[PDB]
Amino acid sequence: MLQIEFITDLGARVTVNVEHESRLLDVQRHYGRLGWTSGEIPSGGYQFPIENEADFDWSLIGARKWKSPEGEELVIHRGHAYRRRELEAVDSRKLKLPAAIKYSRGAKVSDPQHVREKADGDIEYVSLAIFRGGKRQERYAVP
Amino acid sequence: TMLQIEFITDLGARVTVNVEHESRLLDVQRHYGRLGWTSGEIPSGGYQFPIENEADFDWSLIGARKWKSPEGEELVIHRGHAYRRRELEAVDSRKLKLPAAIKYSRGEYVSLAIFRGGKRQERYAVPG
Amino acid sequence: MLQIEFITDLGARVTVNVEHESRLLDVQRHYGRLGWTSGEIPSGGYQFPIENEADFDWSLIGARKWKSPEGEELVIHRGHAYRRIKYSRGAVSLAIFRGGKRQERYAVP
Amino acid sequence: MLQIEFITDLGARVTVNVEHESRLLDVQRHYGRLGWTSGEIPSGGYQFPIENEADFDWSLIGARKWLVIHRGHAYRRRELEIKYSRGAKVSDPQHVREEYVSLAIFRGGKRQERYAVP
Amino acid sequence: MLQIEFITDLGARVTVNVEHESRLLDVQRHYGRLGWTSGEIPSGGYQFPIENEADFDWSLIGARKWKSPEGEELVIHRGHAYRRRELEAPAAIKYSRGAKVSDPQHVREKIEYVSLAIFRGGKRQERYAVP
DNA sequence: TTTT
DNA sequence: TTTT
Repeated sequence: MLQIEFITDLGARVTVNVEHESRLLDVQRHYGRLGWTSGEIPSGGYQFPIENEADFDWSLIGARKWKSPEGEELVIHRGHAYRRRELEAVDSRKLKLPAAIKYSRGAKVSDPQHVREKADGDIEYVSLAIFRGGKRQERYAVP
Repeated sequence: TMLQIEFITDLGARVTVNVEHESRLLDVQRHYGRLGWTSGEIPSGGYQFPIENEADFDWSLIGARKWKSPEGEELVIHRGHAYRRRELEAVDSRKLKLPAAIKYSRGEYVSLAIFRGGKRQERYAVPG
Repeated sequence: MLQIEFITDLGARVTVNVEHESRLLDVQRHYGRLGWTSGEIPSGGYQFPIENEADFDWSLIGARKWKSPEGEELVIHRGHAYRRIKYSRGAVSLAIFRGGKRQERYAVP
Repeated sequence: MLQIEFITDLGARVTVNVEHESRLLDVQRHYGRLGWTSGEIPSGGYQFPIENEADFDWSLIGARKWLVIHRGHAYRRRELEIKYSRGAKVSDPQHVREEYVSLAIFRGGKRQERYAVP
Repeated sequence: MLQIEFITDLGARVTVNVEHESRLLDVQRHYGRLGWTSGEIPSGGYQFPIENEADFDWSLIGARKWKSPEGEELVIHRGHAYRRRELEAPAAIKYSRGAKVSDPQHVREKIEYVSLAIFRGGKRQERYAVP
């Protein structure tokens, strides 16, 4: 018997009961499709396997995909638009990382300091999700 | 299969209420919202609603109350504060493409709600 | 049922069950008498009608009133003293009584 | 009929059931002895009556005597003609930094029986 | 009958039921092994006795060890990597990462570091080790 | 449905 | 099949 705390699309603080733990993600999906979110966006965005990027179920984190005119695939999340960006592989010693897909947006004046991120060569940003390495998990994909 | 909604009452108390099903969730928010109870915070920039929901928006949904003076002055009360209604024309400039809007704000400066674009959603309206 | 969250006089975070909504204020008065508070003081202070000041039930916000026989009215809340319609101190007001329409349930019963 | 939210010695956010309002301070002592705390230390430290400094049950606020340890910090007894405090570390916020940081200050009031060791 | 609030591996705010207080650590290890965390890292990082360092149960705090391809011992916690640092004089072992613009000033230690945990002094507690 |  |  689990409980999960949500923030509705109206910003209301709501708690749902979950009969069995195994149903947790399906419940996040169910309320996430309505724009409901649980928790804050993790430091540097949610981190997922690269192989989950192309068919990721954005409703899992209360987000949705929208394709703009002039052909551009955006992610909307709590009233913010996030853009799909490429991150190059990292190469040095001692850190080697494969390339990544980053969904992110400019930091606005109303963004608190703990959600901001800064890398050299560009201005600060706020990241929603980073798809890098790992191994595909079916639970992240649209059913 | 019950839900719970956490409110801040008119006395600022932190109070939690039970809800039978997600169906009657908006009913409960209307109910306590008519009492001036609120749940959660005002998002930076104000709540964002469709322009077509403005005329008959249910202010109790966010614990607000709309008042209209004999002279037709529209004010909204929310957590003891008065917010005024302003109509904003569309903007087309080098950085902006903003459709027309109605905004409720006060001015410490703060915006409570902005009605702009989007599609009308029936659930936001005063029922009946 | 309902629940109400308090900070006790010792800082403890305690949640009290309430069997029926009609008695919420009574529960607030009960723990309010002990110096327990629920939630935070709104920025600018609480806002109450000016017509409620005289016999406002300070226990509702976990406060108590103090009147000196010398003629001084004070309000104690979370160990701070708010001089006296606005009740404020020097760090900030606790509550302001101005305008509005008088509400019966606020008054000391 | 009552619940209390603790931060355990490991930092876990844990909620405990309590029989009646009268059993509250004891539940606080019980978990306090394990170093669990409930809520925050108020600005300037907690406030207690000077006559309670004698037999004060430190377990009430998750503290222990060795000095007095609370959330892994050591506070020392100081006489002022009894405040407990410690020098401010580099990991302490600008708030609470009074630089020093106080846990408890004993001044005035009437000796409450509930505050002392039973 | 205790309850513990977790932040899951997906960021969800979730509350779990625990039968007896005695079984609490076992519940923390269980979900901690999936990356679930409870509460925040205290400033300066968790404090443990140095005799618990060698076989500390990292799952207790939602963490896991990993030896990277550069052969450096990491602890992964909430997506972040913390490096092991042997310090000598009071000697201690720190698990630290580089500070970021999102890290408040009081969390930083001085290049600026932020520590997950610190093993120093104290007396070895068996509950902290891998069962 | 929506889409900074 | 892992992170700055």
